[PDB]
Amino acid sequence: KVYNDGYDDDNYDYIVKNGEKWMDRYEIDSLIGKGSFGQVVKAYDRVEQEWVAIKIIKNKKAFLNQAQIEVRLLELMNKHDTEMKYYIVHLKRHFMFRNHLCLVFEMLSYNLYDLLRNTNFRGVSLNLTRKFAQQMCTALLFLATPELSIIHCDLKPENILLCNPKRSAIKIVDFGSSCQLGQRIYQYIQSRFYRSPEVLLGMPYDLAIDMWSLGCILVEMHTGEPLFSGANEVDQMNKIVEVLGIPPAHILDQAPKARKFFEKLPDGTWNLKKTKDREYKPPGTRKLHNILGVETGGPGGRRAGESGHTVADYLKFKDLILRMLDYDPKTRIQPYYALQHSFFK
Ligand SMILES: CCN1CCN(Cc2ccc(Nc3ncc(F)c(-c4cc(F)c5nc(C)n(C(C)C)c5c4)n3)nc2)CC1
Repeated sequence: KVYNDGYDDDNYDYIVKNGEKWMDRYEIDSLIGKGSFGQVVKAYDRVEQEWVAIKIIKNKKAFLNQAQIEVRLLELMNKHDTEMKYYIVHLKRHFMFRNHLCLVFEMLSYNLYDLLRNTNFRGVSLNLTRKFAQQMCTALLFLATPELSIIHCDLKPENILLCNPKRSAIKIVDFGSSCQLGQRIYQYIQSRFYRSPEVLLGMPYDLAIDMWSLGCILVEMHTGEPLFSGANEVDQMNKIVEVLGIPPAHILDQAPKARKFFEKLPDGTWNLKKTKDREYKPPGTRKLHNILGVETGGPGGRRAGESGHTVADYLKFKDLILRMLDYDPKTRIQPYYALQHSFFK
């Protein structure tokens, strides 16, 4: 039995062959990534003499349709970013090849997990975190351009790639999960560790959900470890609550899924639910002040007396993160204002 004249496996994926040449132009090197959508391969573009990443979408209508939306968002961004100055990997071109949609990007070689793994998950410096944070806030600034109003919806270390000159810069990839404000209203979205309270609570959401993800990611960049590593949605919300306390009553009163996590008392206040069975630190007592080590030399005490890691520096970082982790999406800090924060001065 053959699929797509022998080009596909039994799962609608193009059968990648190291060394194959596509259209006398792309010399396929190796598989670099894979997922439900298809595959990403490393290839050498002989015409432009440069390494590229090619995202090969499955020969399957559902994934083709998803990726056609992705292409339209990338092309929209290209129309607003002729200088490629916003830390988003640029779509160079797209084409159909043997019944697969192919998106071609400049080739980057590492993600943020790779960088953290090289620190043995001890985290990078506050100085490097500051540079990456400014770059990510600049990307979010661009996405909130009114005509764009793009919600990435899947910010996580795997979708943040490193630029080849090392410690210079990161760039965002994977807009296959993204939508525009008021175009898709899917409810179980974001990667769980980076999932905002509004999404957990089943409430309406906007571009502020990406700023929540970014706050979580920035803490993880500096500490080496995920801030909120929930094994399921209840564990996820409970780990958020350990750090930030019970969400405001005016939010829980409007939340479809409030009762998945909390119970309203006759007093009108909200508490965590309890179970006949896990055990959590009391609400708000796992202080970000101590996660970051503001007064104790940073994470693990490893930054004691290091330039750019003074108590004053840590207090500005802590303040920015808490502004990104505001429970209220209407008052959570927005990209332009984050970029004006004293942490970046
Ligand atoms: C077990 C981990 N293995 C080995 C380590 N490896 C890290 C890694 C990841 C990516 C690259 N290279 C690269 N360069 C430019 C690009 F634009 C994309 C790109 C574009 C897209 F549109 C994507 N859409 C999705 C879903 N992905 C995912 C693959 C992130 C996209 C990636 N990728 N190099 C290394 C991961 C796999």
